[PDB]
Amino acid sequence: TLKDINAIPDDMMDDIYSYAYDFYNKGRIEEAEVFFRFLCIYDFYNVDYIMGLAAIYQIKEQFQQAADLYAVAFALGKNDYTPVFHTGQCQLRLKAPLKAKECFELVIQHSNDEKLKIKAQSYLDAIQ
Amino acid sequence: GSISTAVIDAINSGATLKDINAIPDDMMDDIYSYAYDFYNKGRIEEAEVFFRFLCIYDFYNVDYIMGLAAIYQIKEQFQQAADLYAVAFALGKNDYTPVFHTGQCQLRLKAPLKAKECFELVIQHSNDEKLKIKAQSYLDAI
Ligand SMILES: [Cl-]
Ligand SMILES: [Cl-]
Ligand SMILES: [Mg+2]
Ligand SMILES: [Mg+2]
Repeated sequence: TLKDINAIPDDMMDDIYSYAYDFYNKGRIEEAEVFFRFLCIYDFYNVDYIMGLAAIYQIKEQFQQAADLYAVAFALGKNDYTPVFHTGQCQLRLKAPLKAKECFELVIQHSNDEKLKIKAQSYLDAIQ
Repeated sequence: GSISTAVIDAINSGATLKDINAIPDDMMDDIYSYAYDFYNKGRIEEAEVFFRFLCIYDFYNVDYIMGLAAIYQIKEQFQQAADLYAVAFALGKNDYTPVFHTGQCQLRLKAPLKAKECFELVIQHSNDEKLKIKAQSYLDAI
């Protein structure tokens, strides 16, 4: 891939990732999508690039598409449950509350991120 | 590999073969059977092709991912195996078997603290008592 051969310098890739988030934060979702797709073409194996594109799909209400990428991101990161938390959100929106409950429960049981667990527990408290 | 394909599919966000139900479940079941027929006879390279085929069609399938991850582990492609076992756990959050295998792979990748995390998770959360003994044997070695 382009990343394998260092086709673009590291600092310029950092810049592009930051610009992608600038677009996302100012609600320029179409431009952010182009940029996060560019990043994931450059390095499909970069968990934070994948999370950025998954965030785009989630904000576009493409919830299964986001959940799919969140599964890959979780797998590649191994011990970061943030993608599992966002998967739970996606499953709620897909009307799959038992799958969502499983996700938030997994965050509670495995995550060492205390702030993330507070958010997961709030979701669990509301699930019927 | 199988992960690259999944990510490329997600980027391009077009229609996939599965989107149009190009291969029915019954034929997928058959191809999976043939993959294990190859695997069990030692025809690992042909089994790998068949599991790669199943994972192109239906990547988000725990049984297909686990079959392919086992092949990479036996071939000592431990990073590819670890990544796929991690996908398998994501896809089946109540089976700690792929977490145990991820731990074995991490040990071979010289990542003992990652391995220890995996085996500790098995001990604390799995109800598979024999799997817990296996995980503990690795922890005792670390
Ligand atoms: Cl459900
Ligand atoms: Cl791959
Ligand atoms: Mg799709
Ligand atoms: Mg127990």
